[PDB]
Amino acid sequence: MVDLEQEFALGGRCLAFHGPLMYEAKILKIWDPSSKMYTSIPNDKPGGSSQATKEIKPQKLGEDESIPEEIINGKCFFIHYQGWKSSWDEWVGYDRIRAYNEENIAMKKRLANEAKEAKK
Repeated sequence: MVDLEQEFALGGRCLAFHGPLMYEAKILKIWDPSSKMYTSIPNDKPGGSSQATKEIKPQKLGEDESIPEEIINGKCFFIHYQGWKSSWDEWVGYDRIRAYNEENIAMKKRLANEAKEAKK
Protein backbone atom coordinates (compact mmCIF):
# COMPACT_ATOMS: atom_id res chain seq x y z
CA MET A 1 0.00 0.00 0.00
CA VAL A 2 1.89 3.03 -1.28
CA ASP A 3 0.62 6.22 0.36
CA LEU A 4 2.07 8.54 -2.26
CA GLU A 5 -0.90 10.90 -1.95
CA GLN A 6 0.57 12.03 1.38
CA GLU A 7 4.06 12.97 0.17
CA PHE A 8 2.64 15.76 -1.95
CA ALA A 9 1.09 17.97 0.57
CA LEU A 10 1.62 20.76 3.04
CA GLY A 11 5.33 21.53 3.01
CA GLY A 12 5.98 18.21 1.38
CA ARG A 13 9.19 17.63 -0.49
CA CYS A 14 8.59 16.49 -4.03
CA LEU A 15 9.98 16.42 -7.50
CA ALA A 16 8.37 18.21 -10.38
CA PHE A 17 8.81 18.14 -14.11
CA HIS A 18 10.04 21.48 -15.32
CA GLY A 19 9.88 20.91 -19.02
CA PRO A 20 11.51 17.51 -19.55
CA LEU A 21 13.28 17.20 -16.19
CA MET A 22 12.55 16.63 -12.51
CA TYR A 23 13.60 19.15 -9.86
CA GLU A 24 13.42 19.33 -6.07
CA ALA A 25 10.75 21.61 -4.63
CA LYS A 26 8.79 22.43 -1.50
CA ILE A 27 5.00 22.47 -1.77
CA LEU A 28 3.58 25.63 -0.32
CA LYS A 29 -0.02 25.46 -1.57
CA ILE A 30 -1.94 22.28 -2.44
CA TRP A 31 -4.61 22.57 -5.10
CA ASP A 32 -7.94 20.77 -5.05
CA PRO A 33 -9.89 20.97 -8.36
CA SER A 34 -12.99 19.69 -6.57
CA SER A 35 -13.67 23.06 -5.00
CA LYS A 36 -11.18 25.15 -6.97
CA MET A 37 -9.63 26.22 -3.80
CA TYR A 38 -6.18 25.41 -2.63
CA THR A 39 -4.67 24.69 0.74
CA SER A 40 -1.62 26.72 1.62
CA ILE A 41 0.60 26.72 4.68
CA PRO A 42 1.12 29.70 7.01
CA ASN A 43 4.74 30.24 8.09
CA ASP A 44 6.37 33.26 6.45
CA LYS A 45 3.59 35.59 7.57
CA PRO A 46 3.76 39.24 8.78
CA GLY A 47 1.73 38.29 11.84
CA GLY A 48 -2.00 38.39 11.33
CA SER A 49 -4.91 39.22 13.62
CA SER A 50 -5.42 35.69 14.92
CA GLN A 51 -6.72 32.85 12.75
CA ALA A 52 -6.26 35.08 9.68
CA THR A 53 -2.91 33.52 8.82
CA LYS A 54 -2.90 30.53 11.13
CA GLU A 55 -5.68 28.31 9.80
CA ILE A 56 -5.45 27.86 6.05
CA LYS A 57 -8.87 26.68 5.02
CA PRO A 58 -9.48 25.70 1.35
CA GLN A 59 -9.26 29.12 -0.31
CA LYS A 60 -10.55 29.78 -3.80
CA LEU A 61 -8.16 31.10 -6.39
CA GLY A 62 -7.80 34.85 -6.16
CA GLU A 63 -7.56 37.20 -9.15
CA ASP A 64 -3.76 36.81 -9.49
CA GLU A 65 -3.64 33.07 -8.94
CA SER A 66 -5.24 31.80 -12.16
CA ILE A 67 -3.83 28.29 -12.54
CA PRO A 68 -3.30 26.78 -16.04
CA GLU A 69 -6.46 24.88 -17.03
CA GLU A 70 -4.27 21.94 -18.05
CA ILE A 71 -3.24 21.45 -14.40
CA ILE A 72 -6.09 23.23 -12.56
CA ASN A 73 -8.24 20.15 -12.84
CA GLY A 74 -5.45 17.74 -12.01
CA LYS A 75 -4.65 18.54 -8.35
CA CYS A 76 -1.90 21.09 -8.36
CA PHE A 77 0.85 22.04 -5.98
CA PHE A 78 2.21 25.54 -5.67
CA ILE A 79 5.81 24.78 -4.98
CA HIS A 80 8.89 26.78 -4.63
CA TYR A 81 11.66 25.26 -6.76
CA GLN A 82 14.51 24.31 -4.45
CA GLY A 83 17.77 25.70 -5.75
CA TRP A 84 16.17 28.65 -7.48
CA LYS A 85 14.22 31.26 -5.48
CA SER A 86 10.73 32.65 -4.79
CA SER A 87 10.70 33.95 -8.36
CA TRP A 88 10.29 30.31 -9.36
CA ASP A 89 7.27 29.55 -7.20
CA GLU A 90 5.17 27.63 -9.74
CA TRP A 91 2.11 25.37 -9.83
CA VAL A 92 2.88 21.71 -10.51
CA GLY A 93 0.29 18.96 -10.53
CA TYR A 94 0.31 15.15 -10.60
CA ASP A 95 1.06 15.69 -14.26
CA ARG A 96 4.56 16.90 -13.52
CA ILE A 97 4.92 16.29 -9.81
CA ARG A 98 6.44 13.12 -8.38
CA ALA A 99 7.45 11.84 -4.97
CA TYR A 100 10.79 12.79 -3.68
CA ASN A 101 12.33 9.38 -3.05
CA GLU A 102 15.25 7.23 -4.21
CA GLU A 103 13.49 6.11 -7.40
CA ASN A 104 12.15 9.27 -9.04
CA ILE A 105 15.31 11.07 -8.08
CA ALA A 106 17.37 8.21 -9.43
CA MET A 107 15.79 9.07 -12.75
CA LYS A 108 16.35 12.81 -12.17
CA LYS A 109 20.06 12.08 -11.83
CA ARG A 110 20.24 10.14 -15.08
CA LEU A 111 17.76 12.59 -16.47
CA ALA A 112 19.85 15.64 -15.78
CA ASN A 113 22.70 13.75 -17.37
CA GLU A 114 20.71 12.35 -20.31
CA ALA A 115 18.28 15.21 -20.96
CA LYS A 116 21.36 17.37 -20.86
CA GLU A 117 23.48 15.25 -23.20
CA ALA A 118 20.77 14.90 -25.84
CA LYS A 119 22.18 16.56 -28.95
CA LYS A 120 19.78 17.08 -31.83
